[PDB]
Amino acid sequence: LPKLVITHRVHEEILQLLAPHCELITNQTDSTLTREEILRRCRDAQAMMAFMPDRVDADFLQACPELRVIGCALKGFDNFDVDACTARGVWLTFVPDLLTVPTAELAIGLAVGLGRHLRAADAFVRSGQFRGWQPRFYGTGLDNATVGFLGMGAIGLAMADRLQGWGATLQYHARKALDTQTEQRLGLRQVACSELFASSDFILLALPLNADTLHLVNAELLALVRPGALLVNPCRGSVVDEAAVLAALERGQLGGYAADVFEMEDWARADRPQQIDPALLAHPNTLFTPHIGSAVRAVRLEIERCAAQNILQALAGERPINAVN
Amino acid sequence: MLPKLVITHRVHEEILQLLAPHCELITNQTDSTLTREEILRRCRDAQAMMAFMPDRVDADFLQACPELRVIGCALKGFDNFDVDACTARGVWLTFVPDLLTVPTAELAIGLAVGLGRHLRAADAFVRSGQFRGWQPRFYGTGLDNATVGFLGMGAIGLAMADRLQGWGATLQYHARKALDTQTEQRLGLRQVACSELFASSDFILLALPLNADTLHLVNAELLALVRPGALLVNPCRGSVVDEAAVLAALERGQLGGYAADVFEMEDWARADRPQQIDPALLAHPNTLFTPHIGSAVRAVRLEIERCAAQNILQALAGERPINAVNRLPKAN
Ligand SMILES: NC(=O)c1ccc[n+]([C@@H]2O[C@H](COP(=O)([O-])OP(=O)(O)OC[C@H]3O[C@@H](n4cnc5c(N)ncnc54)[C@H](O)[C@@H]3O)[C@@H](O)[C@H]2O)c1
Ligand SMILES: NC(=O)c1ccc[n+]([C@@H]2O[C@H](COP(=O)([O-])OP(=O)(O)OC[C@H]3O[C@@H](n4cnc5c(N)ncnc54)[C@H](O)[C@@H]3O)[C@@H](O)[C@H]2O)c1
Repeated sequence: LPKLVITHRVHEEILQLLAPHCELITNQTDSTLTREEILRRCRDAQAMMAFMPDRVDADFLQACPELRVIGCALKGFDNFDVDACTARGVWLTFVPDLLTVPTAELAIGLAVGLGRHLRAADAFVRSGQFRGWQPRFYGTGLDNATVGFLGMGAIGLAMADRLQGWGATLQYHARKALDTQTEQRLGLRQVACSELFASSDFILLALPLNADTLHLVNAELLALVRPGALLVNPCRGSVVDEAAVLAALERGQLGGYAADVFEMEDWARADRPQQIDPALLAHPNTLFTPHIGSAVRAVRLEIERCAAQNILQALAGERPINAVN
Repeated sequence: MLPKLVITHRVHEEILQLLAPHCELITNQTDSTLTREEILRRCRDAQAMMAFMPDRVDADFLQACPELRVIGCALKGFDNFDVDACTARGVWLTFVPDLLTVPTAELAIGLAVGLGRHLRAADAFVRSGQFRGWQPRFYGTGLDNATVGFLGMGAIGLAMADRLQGWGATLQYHARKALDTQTEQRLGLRQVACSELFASSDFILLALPLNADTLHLVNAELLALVRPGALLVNPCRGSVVDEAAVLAALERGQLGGYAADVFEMEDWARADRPQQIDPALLAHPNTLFTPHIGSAVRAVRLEIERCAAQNILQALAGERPINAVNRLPKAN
């Protein structure tokens, strides 16, 4: 039986699916294992199921000469040397875009949770202090607010779709303009970047991490915001300068920051932060999630099934449906 | 001689200015709620009252305030105000029919997402300093492809259905009256029986007033019907659900979760009301709570106060208040 290494915990159904066809070396824990431990497991493996924290470069592959396929439970290229894969005759597969929708859902949850002070609200009830309706605990809603999107691709559109009927005025800035018919359907108006930060009550980020988008949301752009403005980051940590965000919060100019992603997980950068600043983590005007954008059971199960089906295709000798090479 | 107006809770300065020409104001410009005893004392010789969520007006209250012409409520659900007793005393009762709807609807949906996505525990984890990167954790329930069931389909029910239009869910509802076909078609709403709603829904969103028919409607029997993992969200009134039965359903792991902006302990018109939220519910991990902040948006509260102020002025000027709940004799 061909050997398969699964680097992270999967649903038992996935183990049940693969076991008849593969000898399984599994990691049914919550932990990410060391690169050394992964290399050890994969040395004589014919297949790998890889997840977001996995990094595949030329060196990794050379140390796994029997590898025929890496089935990824993901969609991004950044961690995987596609050209080195083909060069060593290894199939690299990704999943179709099942991640955008749950992320967009979470982003809007984060906007409402941040605007309505949900962390502090829930803490107040849980503590036993609630004795009835009180005239305070004020927040900001979406109705009549201006929502600005920085970027307008897959998640930008998914979020704009889900804000239809919320009574907001939608605006965006993107490197590529939307076609006129989409703009009119969604009620989106294109604005300049400086204008987006100057005039938005909510700023929802919807852009990728590039050399040119690194720290795009910096002290200069944040200095433009309306006092009390809310910033939501479901994209990548490093499109934002987290130091500058924290300073804008402590100044009281930025009203809140919600994030699913953090500068510290963007490993390619030499002087990336090693953690999230404890003072950011302690700030009251925040709401955080541990990169759970696609953390919907049905979605995660389907992603894993896709990866698993792609691995079985490659092992049976055929070209996998979601082969990227 | 200006009519005396008792205002039980703090109001914006701009509302105090609109009323001051026509009324002597007996105010409570603190953050606190006064006792029953204190409110009765201030209203003894009052012509008007602006009441808020903590207020309760029964026959006994009105008997001790015989000069009252109007009670203007800054709320929509007037379950704690005895309408018939007001009418018997020739007192107008007014409410606010629409202004609370939208921020409450926004909140209800934010609660649904927060509850389904394990936001409380997820945030706590990041704040602990222990985040290292993606983990196969916090897998939850999203709206895409879910069955969303509404119990009640009035202003808040409709505002929520509106806000879910691009979310890829299957929307169904139970109400006392069906929506017309055209509205159902436009919003993708399918009418179902109550037990059907409870048996089939991934999310159950309550949008019902508190009355004798809805009192403990969401009871043990209905909760025994839910698909294991089902999420229940209550933005309306605490006592529409039996909190004891809800906790029990969470503890056996059948109900996947309960989110609530409102609590049984607030429903004063009940003789047997719980005096607190059960510490075991408050401590349960599969929850998400907010302290009756449905309409707590400054710009909205100002308009709510204004509506109530305007109704009170209309009554005091001798006309029929536009948002009167009851009807008094008027010269034709
Ligand atoms: N948190 C999560 O779980 C999660 C889930 C899905 C995607 N994401 C992340 O979200 C990001 C965006 O994803 P997507 O699929 O929408 O990307 P996309 O490529 O579909 O769209 C990107 C958009 O950003 C715009 N853009 C690029 N550079 C810009 C710039 N300098 N200024 C303004 N706009 C610019 C583009 O024109 C485009 O409109 C990705 O980096 C992805 O990794 C995160
Ligand atoms: N959390 C908050 O701050 C907040 C804000 C506004 C309203 N509320 C509460 O929410 C309630 C609903 O508000 P609304 O504006 O939608 O009220 P509404 O009167 O506009 O609509 C209530 C709906 O429930 C239906 N209904 C009544 N009894 C029913 C039953 N037994 N079975 C099925 N359906 C029934 C009615 O047919 C009506 O469609 C209010 O009465 C109030 O108690 C809370």
